[PDB]
Amino acid sequence: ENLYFQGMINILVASEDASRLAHLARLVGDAGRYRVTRTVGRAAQIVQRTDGLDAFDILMIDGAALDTAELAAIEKLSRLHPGLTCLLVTTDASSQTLLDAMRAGVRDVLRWPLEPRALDDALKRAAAQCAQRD
Amino acid sequence: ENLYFQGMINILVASEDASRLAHLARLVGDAGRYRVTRTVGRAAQIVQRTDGLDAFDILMIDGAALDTAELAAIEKLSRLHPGLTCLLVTTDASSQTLLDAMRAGVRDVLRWPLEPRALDDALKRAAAQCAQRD
Ligand SMILES: [Cl-]
Ligand SMILES: [Cl-]
Ligand SMILES: [Cl-]
Ligand SMILES: [Cl-]
Repeated sequence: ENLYFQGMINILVASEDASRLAHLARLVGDAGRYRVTRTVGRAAQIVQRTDGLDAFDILMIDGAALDTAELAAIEKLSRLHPGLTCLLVTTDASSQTLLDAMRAGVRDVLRWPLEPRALDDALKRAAAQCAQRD
Repeated sequence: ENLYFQGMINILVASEDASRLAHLARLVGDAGRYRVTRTVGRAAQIVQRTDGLDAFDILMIDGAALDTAELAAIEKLSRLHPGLTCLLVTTDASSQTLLDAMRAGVRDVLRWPLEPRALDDALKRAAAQCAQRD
């Protein structure tokens, strides 16, 4: 019941798997007019592109193999990019991973297989968290 | 192994119970030189003080009775105050409450009874998320 100008929202979709990446990006593209960018990189490689990251409002990470090194990288990532909202897509809603995500700066956790209604709700919440980028 | 100037950090501690409030504030005061402010108000009353809230870096909420109205209030609170880090202190680490907190903008969930090491870790993480206040 709260609309945001979707075309104004830059989403970075990150996954190691070509098929999952294409599917995640296709699902975001179906949810609204959000400007979607794809990457095959891991959170530890993404952090190294400080200027490039500044252009995004949302970072949707596929959490296939959550390691302590990647949680630390996501922590470094949300720390240096407070304007960036990190969403984690996983196949595990166990308390430990949910709490580890939160402590790494994640704002939402989405269940895989991803659901249109769930995604649209997630994106509506993340649109509300968007700040002006210069 | 990453230090922040604790005296520079303004913490608002919120609880309905006089005894819990005093105990939470005493525990924060023992964790470091953080400037601590106490309130008996609920998240729905706190949101109404926009200018006052701007002065805080951290909001530690006692989550004794988490209602949908208060999660919405915390959502409104983190939405209008992106510089404010909300920590929730509860006696329930169930996935549903953990995920509901995250979707309401909470950055960390602490277990009651509160533990010094846990708190010091939580506060160190929240210090890293502090942004310049004007
Ligand atoms: Cl790429
Ligand atoms: Cl760069
Ligand atoms: Cl008071
Ligand atoms: Cl005010």
